[PDB]
Amino acid sequence: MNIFEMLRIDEGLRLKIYKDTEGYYTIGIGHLLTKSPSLNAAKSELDKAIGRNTNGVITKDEAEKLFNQDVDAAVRGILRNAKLKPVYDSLDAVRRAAGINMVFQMGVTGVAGFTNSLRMLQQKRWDEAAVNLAKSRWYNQTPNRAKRVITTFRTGTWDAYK
Ligand SMILES: [Cl-]
Ligand SMILES: [Cl-]
Repeated sequence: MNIFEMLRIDEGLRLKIYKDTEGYYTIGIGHLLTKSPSLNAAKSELDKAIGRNTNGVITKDEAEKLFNQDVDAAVRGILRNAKLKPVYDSLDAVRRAAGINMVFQMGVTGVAGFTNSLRMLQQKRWDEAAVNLAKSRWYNQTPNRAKRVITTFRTGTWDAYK
């Protein structure tokens, strides 16, 4: 198990544009295209990301390429953030993956204002972090996935993923 399989499990794989849990146009492995409600705007974003006139459908390879880029970007957002980085560097590999997942899902901004959680993780107070992270919209909106992520942080193992 690793970050890629992990997210492949949480996000699934779809080759035609679809709406994510928030109702935003997405494609591939959780690749967000746009927050706007216009299908054509999404199609425009897609073509631009792929480099060709796609008509809203892409290939597996193409999905995989976006994915790669996206993981990469998430790590990099982490490393460039002053609040996150320190936390990240303090963690073990398995938990790092948990942190990436979250950033992938909600953005830097997103995970960066979980200050208290951050503090607790930095301290390696896992059970406590786990309760704090659950007091969130995130958890209430996507409970099965948040649970997986939180037990990851809590246990440092991949048991939630099998
Ligand atoms: Cl892109
Ligand atoms: Cl969920």
